Amino acid sequence: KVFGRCELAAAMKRHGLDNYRGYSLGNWVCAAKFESNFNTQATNRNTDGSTDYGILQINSRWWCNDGRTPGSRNLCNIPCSALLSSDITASVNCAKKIVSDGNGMNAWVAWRNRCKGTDVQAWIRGCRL
Repeated sequence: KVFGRCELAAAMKRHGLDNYRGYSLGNWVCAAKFESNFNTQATNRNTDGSTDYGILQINSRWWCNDGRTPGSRNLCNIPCSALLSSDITASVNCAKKIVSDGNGMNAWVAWRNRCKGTDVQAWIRGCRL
């Protein structure tokens, strides 16, 4: 499913991402915008044969099992397909582990290149408080 901006902000807020590890909600919404265009079904293959899954494009090389990334790790202990559900719970819980892993949100290349150091609060203006 394709989330609307404010709908996703609300779902993410409800799942505890607002200021998770010091990253305000705008950061997560911006990251989702540029990783997946708010589409829970987004997949993208990487050059190394791993694949990114879901609304935050979580990579099978470390974080989930898709059965076709030899050497993969599955740190979130989930099948990668659970990251494609219209329920973002699995994506959010795995994202919490990722952002705690020491590199913070720099683990998302699109956040680093397109959200970091911008006015991310603009991504939540108009949502209900």
